[PDB]
Amino acid sequence: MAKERGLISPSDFAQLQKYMEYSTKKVSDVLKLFEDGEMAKYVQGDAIGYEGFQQFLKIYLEVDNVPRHLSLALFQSFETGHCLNETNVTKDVVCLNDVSCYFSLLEGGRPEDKLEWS
Repeated sequence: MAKERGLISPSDFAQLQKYMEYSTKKVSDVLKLFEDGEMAKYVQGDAIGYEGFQQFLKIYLEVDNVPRHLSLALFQSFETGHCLNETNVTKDVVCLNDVSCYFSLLEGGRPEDKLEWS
């Protein structure tokens, strides 16, 4: 596992790290929450918006308030929804499976199928 190529500094990883360090929950646990759970009230099919994502960090880190700073670097990590012929970047959703993968690395690393940005 010799990847890496410049990602969220040790500042964001530290926060989330130190955060999950004390926590023992699972991303797959919160995932279902947003799937069938109540958190699914702010999910658009298989993609969730930015705001709705906030709740994730809430339950995820079981925090009572997550920093927008990290939330910003959080979304930047993984996104989706663009076009080289459209000036409407409204209601931006993101794949959970994608975030679930990235996050899976934090806790450890659960492979299954890597993506490709050809």
